[PDB]
Amino acid sequence: SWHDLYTVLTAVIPLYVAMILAYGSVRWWKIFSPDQCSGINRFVAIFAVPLLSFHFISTNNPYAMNLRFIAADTLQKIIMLSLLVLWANFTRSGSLEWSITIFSLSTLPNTLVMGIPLLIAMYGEYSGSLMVQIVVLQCIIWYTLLLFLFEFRGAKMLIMEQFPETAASIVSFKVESDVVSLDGHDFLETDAEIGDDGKLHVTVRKSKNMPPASVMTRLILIMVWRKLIRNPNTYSSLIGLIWALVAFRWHVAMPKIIQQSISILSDAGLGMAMFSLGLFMALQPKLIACGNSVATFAMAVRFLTGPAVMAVAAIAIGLRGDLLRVAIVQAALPQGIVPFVFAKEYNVHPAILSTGVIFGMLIALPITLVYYILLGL
Amino acid sequence: SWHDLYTVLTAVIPLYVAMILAYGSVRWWKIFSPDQCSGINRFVAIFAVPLLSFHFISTNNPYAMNLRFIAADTLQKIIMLSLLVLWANFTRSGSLEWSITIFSLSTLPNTLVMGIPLLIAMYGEYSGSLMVQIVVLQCIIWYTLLLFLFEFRGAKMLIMEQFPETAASIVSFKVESDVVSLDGHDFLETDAEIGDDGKLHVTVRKSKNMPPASVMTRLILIMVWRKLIRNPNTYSSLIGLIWALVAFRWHVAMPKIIQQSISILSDAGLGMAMFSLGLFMALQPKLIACGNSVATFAMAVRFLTGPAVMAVAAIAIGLRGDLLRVAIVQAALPQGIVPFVFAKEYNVHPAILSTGVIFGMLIALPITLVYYILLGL
Ligand SMILES: O=C(O)Cc1c[nH]c2ccccc12
Ligand SMILES: O=C(O)Cc1c[nH]c2ccccc12
Repeated sequence: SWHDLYTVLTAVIPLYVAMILAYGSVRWWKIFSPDQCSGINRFVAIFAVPLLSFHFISTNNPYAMNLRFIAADTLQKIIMLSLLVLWANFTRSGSLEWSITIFSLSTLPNTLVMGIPLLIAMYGEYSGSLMVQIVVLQCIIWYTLLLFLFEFRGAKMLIMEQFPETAASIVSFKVESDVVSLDGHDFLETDAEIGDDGKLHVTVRKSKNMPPASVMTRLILIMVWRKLIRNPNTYSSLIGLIWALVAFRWHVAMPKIIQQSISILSDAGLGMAMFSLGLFMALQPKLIACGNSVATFAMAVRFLTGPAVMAVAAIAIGLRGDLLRVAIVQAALPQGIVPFVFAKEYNVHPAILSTGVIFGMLIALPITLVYYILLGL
Repeated sequence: SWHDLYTVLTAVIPLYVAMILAYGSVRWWKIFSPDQCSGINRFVAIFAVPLLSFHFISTNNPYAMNLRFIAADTLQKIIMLSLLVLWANFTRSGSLEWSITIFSLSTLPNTLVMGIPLLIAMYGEYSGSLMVQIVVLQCIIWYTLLLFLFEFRGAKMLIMEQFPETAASIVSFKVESDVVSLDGHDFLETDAEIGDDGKLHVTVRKSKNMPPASVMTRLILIMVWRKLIRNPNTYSSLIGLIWALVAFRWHVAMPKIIQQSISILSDAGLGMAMFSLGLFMALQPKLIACGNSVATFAMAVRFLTGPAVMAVAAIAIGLRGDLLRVAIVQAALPQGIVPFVFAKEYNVHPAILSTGVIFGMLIALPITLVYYILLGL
């Protein structure tokens, strides 16, 4: 069915035209400076992607969500998390940063930018709705889980660097509001005060024992809240969900003035997202930025373990027909950007995630097609 | 008819939402650095505006152009040019830079970004087609005339600075291809060689008498060609005109793959144009950048002499009914950006054009409405 191939090409190749246009602008024609490219990327991440996410989340009703598809996706991610946990806590080389990066590679594809257009072209509008469900679920649950993991990593590094000898005695953390996140870019000073009852209180501000679960839970919860209240995508997804709920429970259409005020900048979503992705491709001196062997490992994870674990989860749940094919092909999408972002700010295998994103993007068509043809047999 | 007012507000206010969003991003929230803002602006000028112009020019057939409307616009501009010529050549204070800036203020509104949406909202789709006709005519003829004038200014300044005593003897100019334009940013060295027949030849490369009309014509023509072959809007308008001619003579629709490859970046046209305009508003330390008195003069010219000269030209030509109203209201639009751009690279009253553009943009609604209501009586 070469007509279906041409339809998929028509739907997907505009994104690559934009991406290659940006890549040539930075490499061939040198139209943009690195800081100008960074400015375009910042505009994208702050306005174009959050507004595109708001658009997609608001235009689908949460009450018609396919619960079985959601269960299949969450089961894939739960299987990945369980395997990673038992690998990290029962292995000599088991590690937390590797757990996070493997979770991102094997479970978090690019569902917003390329996923929705591609899957709509490949299967239909219902597939677009399913992809948007995956997008909302991912931005609300799994990116927040990534935030929890990254903040735990930062807190653990700070604890091991500040008070390793007697970290167990700490009972409460008080972080001044100036400390936005525990990324590690800024140095965080710590002071310890002994209480009347012999207890220890730690205060952290801007310049081998585990404390109780409650103390770390409090610290991570407050820090995660402080980073969520400053994440454009968090507000986008929340406000979109609330608006969708109210507008599909009471059938209330948004006023045309507000709808167009949002669309004027959301219409620049796909194009600017792909343009900034091309700018990033060009800026990076490498294309396989994490080494050939480990890059091959990351590609293999993304395009086999993602689809394979999604398949086992889907047949376990009971998905069949075009729904199972949509699930698997979605799992075979190129690795998402937001996990790469978090990896970059937290400097946790950022090269692996960059290679994932860009390389998979420009080899996502052959693999995704092969998947579609193979599943069609 | 407050419903018509609300429709105009719905059509126009999204642009101001984007513009104020950029203004706040640079001033209130300080999301963008000045160089990042410059990068966004450069992306706009190179991709979003040329692609938007290509879209608009290609989607209307040149064979259905309203010749009387075109004649009215060209008559307005011819009247302005004749008055400016007789003022500059028959007055003590008559000047060339003032001629160019007054022509830009009184004749070159923002017809692409705000003009088409506004006039479509106010009158209808045919008004959008008329505005696109004005856009194509302006980018092909009047911006090229601006280029001719600016290149003549630069050439005259170089002549007066290099060889004032015996400029009359020069017979031929030879500019090395490295010299892209005579803007004045780079210093241009000149060498004079006496020929066998007693003639003088000048060569200009990168570091009170008038020569014959032929020599200056040759120099200006070659320099204008060299700047046109590097203007994104020139290629946009040309290729759009050729495609429109071929696609409306043979009814040949563009392939969907190419159409979407172009649309993915042209869809970011209005939003990114207004976003960059807001970025420019914020970056400029002033809002009335050219002084209160001269800024008032520029606003008066823009919103009275433009509309008034357009009106006299339109009744002279024979426009009547909604066509005359569309002509006048279009003449009352805020001052265009491309003339401001040329003024900036040629450093010819750039503050006047900045004030024109931005100030008129955020006072274009009251004036344009007043015009619409007054013409409706
Ligand atoms: O991160 C991605 O690339 C895909 C994605 C899924 N949900 C999102 C929400 C906001 C921005 C991007 C995404
Ligand atoms: O310059 C303006 O702001 C309006 C306009 C008319 N014709 C144009 C062609 C390309 C870019 C802008 C314009």
